[PDB]
Amino acid sequence: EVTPIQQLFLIKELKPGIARIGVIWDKNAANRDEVLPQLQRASAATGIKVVVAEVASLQEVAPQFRTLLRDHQVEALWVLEESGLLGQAAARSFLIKNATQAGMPVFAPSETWLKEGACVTWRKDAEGIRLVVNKAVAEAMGITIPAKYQDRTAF
Repeated sequence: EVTPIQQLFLIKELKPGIARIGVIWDKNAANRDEVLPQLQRASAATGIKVVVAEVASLQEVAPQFRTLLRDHQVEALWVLEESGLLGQAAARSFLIKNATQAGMPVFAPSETWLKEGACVTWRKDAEGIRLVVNKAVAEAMGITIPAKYQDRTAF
């Protein structure tokens, strides 16, 4: 239940100084009109440049991901939902493997991504936002969890 702007603010905290982030967006996902304007707005708000590469089928995943790196020099991969294409194991594992090889952490929509090598996900409860972290990947990627969340954070 964590909004895009809240997510990108957490990313800013986990990765201070981050300038550019890449998003792989499933063109056929619901709430595309809700979400993509929100991305433009989260970007404005955090000062992190958000570059969206949209994908419509599995065969576009590899070349769209490569464009984020080739043309935009993003420092992380941000995935916002997984209702269609991005729920496919092939897409998920391609993205995590290649983000990792390129040295970039993956901020993911569910814990399933963390078990495969993504770095951080999130959920909301009544007390607020909880970070979920893949400790091993975070450590290797130089991601330090700030003390204020350390209590909240599930590993």
